Amino acid sequence: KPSIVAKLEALHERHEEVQALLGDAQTIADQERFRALSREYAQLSDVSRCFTDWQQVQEDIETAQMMLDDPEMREMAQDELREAKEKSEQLEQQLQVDDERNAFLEVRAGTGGDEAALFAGDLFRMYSRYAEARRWRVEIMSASEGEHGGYKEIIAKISGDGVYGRLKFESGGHRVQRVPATESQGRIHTSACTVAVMPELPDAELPDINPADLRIDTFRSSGAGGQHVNTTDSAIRITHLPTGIVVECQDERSQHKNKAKALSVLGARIHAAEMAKRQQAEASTRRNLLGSGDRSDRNRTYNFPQGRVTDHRINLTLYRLDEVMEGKLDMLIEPIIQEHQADQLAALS
RNA sequence: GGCCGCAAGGUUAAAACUCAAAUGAAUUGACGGGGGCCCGCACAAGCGGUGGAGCAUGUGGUUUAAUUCGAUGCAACGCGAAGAACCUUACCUGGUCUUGACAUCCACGGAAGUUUUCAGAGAUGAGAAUGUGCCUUCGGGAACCGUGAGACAGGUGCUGCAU
RNA sequence: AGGGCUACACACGUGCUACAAUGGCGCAUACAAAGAGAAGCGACCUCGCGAGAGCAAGCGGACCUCAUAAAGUGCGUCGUAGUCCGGAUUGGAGUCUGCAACUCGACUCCAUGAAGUCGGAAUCGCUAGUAAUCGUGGAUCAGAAUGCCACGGUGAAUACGU
RNA sequence: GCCCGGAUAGCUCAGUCGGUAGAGCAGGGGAUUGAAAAUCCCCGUGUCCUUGGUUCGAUUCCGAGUCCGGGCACCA
RNA sequence: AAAUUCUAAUA
RNA sequence: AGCCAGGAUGUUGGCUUAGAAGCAGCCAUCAUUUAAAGAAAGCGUAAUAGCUCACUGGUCGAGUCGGCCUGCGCGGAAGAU
RNA sequence: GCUCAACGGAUAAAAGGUACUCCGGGGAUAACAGGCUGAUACCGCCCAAGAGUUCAUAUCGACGGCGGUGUUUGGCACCUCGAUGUCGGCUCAUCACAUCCUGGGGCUGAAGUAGGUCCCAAGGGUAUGGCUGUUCGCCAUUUAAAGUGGUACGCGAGCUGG
Ligand SMILES: [Mg+2]
Ligand SMILES: [Mg+2]
Ligand SMILES: [Mg+2]
Ligand SMILES: [Mg+2]
Ligand SMILES: [Mg+2]
Ligand SMILES: [Mg+2]
Ligand SMILES: [Mg+2]
Ligand SMILES: [Mg+2]
Ligand SMILES: [Mg+2]
Ligand SMILES: [Mg+2]
Ligand SMILES: [Mg+2]
Ligand SMILES: [Mg+2]
Ligand SMILES: [Mg+2]
Ligand SMILES: [Mg+2]
Ligand SMILES: [Mg+2]
Ligand SMILES: [Mg+2]
Ligand SMILES: [Mg+2]
Ligand SMILES: [Mg+2]
Ligand SMILES: [Mg+2]
Ligand SMILES: [Mg+2]
Ligand SMILES: [Mg+2]
Ligand SMILES: [Mg+2]
Ligand SMILES: [Mg+2]
Ligand SMILES: [Mg+2]
Ligand SMILES: [Mg+2]
Ligand SMILES: [Mg+2]
Ligand SMILES: [Mg+2]
Ligand SMILES: [Mg+2]
Ligand SMILES: [Mg+2]
Ligand SMILES: [Mg+2]
Ligand SMILES: [Mg+2]
Ligand SMILES: [Mg+2]
Ligand SMILES: [Mg+2]
Ligand SMILES: [Mg+2]
Ligand SMILES: [Mg+2]
Ligand SMILES: [Mg+2]
Ligand SMILES: [Mg+2]
Ligand SMILES: [Mg+2]
Ligand SMILES: [Mg+2]
Ligand SMILES: [Mg+2]
Ligand SMILES: [Mg+2]
Ligand SMILES: [Mg+2]
Ligand SMILES: [Mg+2]
Ligand SMILES: [Mg+2]
Ligand SMILES: [Mg+2]
Ligand SMILES: [Mg+2]
Ligand SMILES: [Mg+2]
Ligand SMILES: [Mg+2]
Ligand SMILES: [Mg+2]
Ligand SMILES: [Mg+2]
Ligand SMILES: [Mg+2]
Ligand SMILES: [Mg+2]
Ligand SMILES: [Mg+2]
Ligand SMILES: [Mg+2]
Ligand SMILES: [Mg+2]
Ligand SMILES: [Mg+2]
Ligand SMILES: [Mg+2]
Ligand SMILES: [Mg+2]
Ligand SMILES: [Mg+2]
Repeated sequence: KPSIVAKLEALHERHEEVQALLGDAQTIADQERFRALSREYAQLSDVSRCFTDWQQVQEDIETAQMMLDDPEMREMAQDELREAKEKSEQLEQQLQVDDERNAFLEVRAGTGGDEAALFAGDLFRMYSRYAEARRWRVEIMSASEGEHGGYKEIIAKISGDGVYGRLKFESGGHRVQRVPATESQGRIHTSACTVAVMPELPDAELPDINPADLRIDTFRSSGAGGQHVNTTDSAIRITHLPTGIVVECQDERSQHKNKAKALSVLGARIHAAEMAKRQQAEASTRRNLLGSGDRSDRNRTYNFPQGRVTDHRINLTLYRLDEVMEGKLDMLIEPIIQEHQADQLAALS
């Protein structure tokens, strides 16, 4: 019980705050809200109270800054550190009131041709170095070589802890402006690469052939069989009530063989049905976050002539391009989160 | 669509849409697996090497806190470097300073120097003796030291595709 | 202040030393040019197996010092062996410069004695005192060249031709 | 359901007659090229489908299984 | 006797 | 078994969380006063609250409450002239 | 001197079609229907992990267990081979109840209107068309509802003949 006392101290306000709100009889007219308060617990009250506490403390911290001729170093440092600490604490306690599994990383060439492939190789090397200096694992699922340099198209899987929550922001277009290595003259060229980041989902399968949701019809066959065929129920038809799929078999002389093989055909025919839907959902997701590598839609730019890297989503410009290219891209992704979760403080209604 | 033909097809003959040009002759080069005439250790004739081995040295890649920066077809790679244990040093870890290590300006107190001790990895900090004189209308100015404030100094930071 | 630029599964360029008898070793003994030197070059003598130590003349130099050239010639031995070829790596004991040789200097002595038996596809330099081979000096610099820049000794083969 | 055949390198395929596994393409390095192919030189392959047994010893011989290809499933 | 190719920003 | 009375004390518990306060699920179950009362067996609540039950007193006042071995019966037990 | 291995060995020497078929026999032996059985099928019940905010039993019921019926597919080969005409439709029916509608009740997570599930009840009632030879099924539009089964899977000395 290292920090259970903080939980009890939080308990000791809603322990009687909740009473006048459970029976206030303003949030009960609609059916959903009563059980929302019952199950979703006590988010609104304690979160608003903790927001007010944060606002008061931040108001306290701002003051006491216009003073000179005194050793204002360590007390100012500790005051701003407490400001940032409470800021992060309230940030998390209000964002929470997840998705931190493994990831798939795909990069492929956009405008440029061979130069795009070379930049794809460079970009993949950057991501691999970043993963390597995190005790993560990279495994090459698929590769398509680019005759001159790197990869037309590379798919890898990155394994670790909390991988997705860091790399989900790299999906989009990346623009590179530089003098290509495949170019006789000395011309600057602008080209692009396209990146997609996917979460790793569970892939369970269920044989939904539970007899409680089947209907079997037994009847006569048709064709030439003599007198035994007329007076016998050798033809089977199975229909699946949920999915509405019907399979009929009368190929053999025996009802049992017909029922068995028609049941197998029904199983295969139903399994393909959800395989196709899963494939199409995944393809639509990829097409939506992937983009058309076209140097006009892009998330960031790398300018090698001026040694500059810029992120257009947050309008940030650093002049540390070679550190970026050496797998130290955390400085490009830490501020992004701060902007992203800067929306989460507003998203409360 | 019409006419002609056994057929293959012939003859008559548009529109939407799209581009800002398409084209002719001649001029100067460059190029040709076009033609002539020449040259160069360029081939041919020779002699000795390199590619294999061990070591010296530079580069790429990989590693690292850093492995400083630049040259990188011929025309970069015993190159800048005619010489990295400290220094050089521009890189890394850690410890320190803020008109300041290097200059001019203003004011204040001080010959400059020379010996020490203590603490510290050192930078640095604290104390004590030591001498306080030199051209100077005895107005002192002046060599050089500490402190105080800002005009500033400082940059081996970026662009050789601004020079 | 300390560390790093000297890292090391790997690949490339430029060099040095060899794989031996036109040689290795031992003894004896002839023939150069060019250059540097005052916080410098340092003789003679004594000590040390040696790297060096001590004392100490001469020299701002056609005068003193570095500083005995080597390949070469005479005699002996080895007799085709991974060897009396080769000298990498490692262990022990030291010298010098420098405040300071652990990372990371050079040299000396004792011990050790690796790959290597003339090098695939490919590729380079040289037309005469030149290629090939043997020594000597200088700048940088307290110390630290197999690199760079210079100097001499011995001394070829070949060019029908385009 | 019955009968026959097959499972060998990253991919398509040879081969054992009980002690020992190959070929083409692909792969790694180096050459040539201003550079990429074509070309040239050097180099590495696998628990011979799974499982039980006989045997000194099983890819091989003998039972069962899984998957794959083929032929049959007729008289009413 | 052989013998392929050189994207996209200086004009 | 009836018929009357009591049927208590700090545990809004810390234990899981706003809630588990006797009563959804997670450890524990001491102690006090008493003739007696369980850190709660049940109902009932969102926590509540309350209503019971165990235990102990009072009238009545004669038997009473469960298992084991066996004999015979009951349900489970719906079809086509 | 025989894998005369069909191993008491038919000849030294030998494969198929018949829906164009024919004869002698068999219910000693199959296909339709009856019979016995009940693996399969359909219908009930037992225990209660769980799901249902709480809560096993309003409504469902995991892993397992116990029965009924004689509608399906079968197993057997007891009747019929000196003949028991076989699918669907038409006409005409009759019975069981495991009840589709109407009637009467209990419990509901039953406010009312509408539902869920179970108990009693067999009096009467319980569609027309498109497609297909269809039984089965899908579709259109109705109805209080368009029940489930037995009767040689009723019914050709009553019709038809897809
Ligand atoms: Mg037939
Ligand atoms: Mg025409
Ligand atoms: Mg014709
Ligand atoms: Mg023209
Ligand atoms: Mg023209
Ligand atoms: Mg020409
Ligand atoms: Mg020409
Ligand atoms: Mg030649
Ligand atoms: Mg070599
Ligand atoms: Mg470098
Ligand atoms: Mg440059
Ligand atoms: Mg050179
Ligand atoms: Mg240094
Ligand atoms: Mg230029
Ligand atoms: Mg440039
Ligand atoms: Mg210039
Ligand atoms: Mg230093
Ligand atoms: Mg270096
Ligand atoms: Mg001189
Ligand atoms: Mg030899
Ligand atoms: Mg030897
Ligand atoms: Mg020797
Ligand atoms: Mg020795
Ligand atoms: Mg010449
Ligand atoms: Mg010479
Ligand atoms: Mg290769
Ligand atoms: Mg050709
Ligand atoms: Mg092409
Ligand atoms: Mg072009
Ligand atoms: Mg009974
Ligand atoms: Mg009984
Ligand atoms: Mg009857
Ligand atoms: Mg016989
Ligand atoms: Mg016999
Ligand atoms: Mg016999
Ligand atoms: Mg029968
Ligand atoms: Mg539950
Ligand atoms: Mg029957
Ligand atoms: Mg019979
Ligand atoms: Mg029989
Ligand atoms: Mg019989
Ligand atoms: Mg019998
Ligand atoms: Mg009969
Ligand atoms: Mg008869
Ligand atoms: Mg008969
Ligand atoms: Mg008769
Ligand atoms: Mg009857
Ligand atoms: Mg009934
Ligand atoms: Mg009824
Ligand atoms: Mg009812
Ligand atoms: Mg009836
Ligand atoms: Mg009736
Ligand atoms: Mg009746
Ligand atoms: Mg009646
Ligand atoms: Mg009546
Ligand atoms: Mg019927
Ligand atoms: Mg009938
Ligand atoms: Mg009759
Ligand atoms: Mg007919």
